[PDB]
Amino acid sequence: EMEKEFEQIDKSGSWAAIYQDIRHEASDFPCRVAKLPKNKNRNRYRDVSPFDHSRIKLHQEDNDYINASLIKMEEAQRSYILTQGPLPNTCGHFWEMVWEQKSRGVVMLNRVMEKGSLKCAQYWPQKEEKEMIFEDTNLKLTLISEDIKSYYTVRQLELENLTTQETREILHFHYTTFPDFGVPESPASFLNFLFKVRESGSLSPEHGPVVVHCSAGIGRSGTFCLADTCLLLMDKRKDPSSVDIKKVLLEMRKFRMGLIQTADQLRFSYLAVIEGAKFIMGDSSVQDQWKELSHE
Ligand code: VO4
Repeated sequence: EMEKEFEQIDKSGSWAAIYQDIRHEASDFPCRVAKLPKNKNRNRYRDVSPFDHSRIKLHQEDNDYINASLIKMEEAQRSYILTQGPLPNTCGHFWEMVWEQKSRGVVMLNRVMEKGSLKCAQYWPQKEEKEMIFEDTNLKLTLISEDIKSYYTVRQLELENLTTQETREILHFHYTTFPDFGVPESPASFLNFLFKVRESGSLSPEHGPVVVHCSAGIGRSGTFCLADTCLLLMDKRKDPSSVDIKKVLLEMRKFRMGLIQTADQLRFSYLAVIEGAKFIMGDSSVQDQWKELSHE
């Protein structure tokens, strides 16, 4: 059981060890395409690649490569695309993927600048009146409205296939307050954010997979996906205890390497799942407690 194991690991001070065990046991698959020299400038990090078997392919004729993975959670029956923060030359590719995968939501779990560096290209419009055109992929992107809260912002974007003049509404969920070092302020603000994403519909099976990223698309993206899937699972079974966080994580690492980057992120994941489980099991009021504790 989850809380039991949590305290025991806390008491034994062995998160570093537990996490390192997950690292040792994690799947290792080839990333041949990511590593082709022609794709060198499509990767933000040398050490962060999509496996060949689970990578998302652009329907481009030219070069179908983007650093992005399909995490397909069979039992939970939810899918996620995890990707790196777009680069100045892959913003086009990014929206092409969003378009071709029929995604409804984009969860961004980083700020454009962190620790004094540029973690991500400015890949969406910041003002209604300056829409963005992506020439390489023939897509138009327009800011329709935005709802700024204390520690996250939700934007409504319109994505137009210039080739066919067909258009969609994309929801952009931007978590801005994950700390530079350490883990978010509390479970509460993080869970409050996840639940906003869930309520948007962006996770429904009727849409393509939600697109989730931070800078590398593994650490904070891992935490978000792991928590969502774990809660989803205990919701489906209404049995908090059959859910093995570490086992779920290893299952996700079959699809993308390095999900969850620090032992502290792992401990935070437990925290968020344990806390979020309160809501899952019939306690509706807990979600209102997170909204207030998040200070949005
Ligand atoms: O940009 V991330 O994979 O280190 O949280």
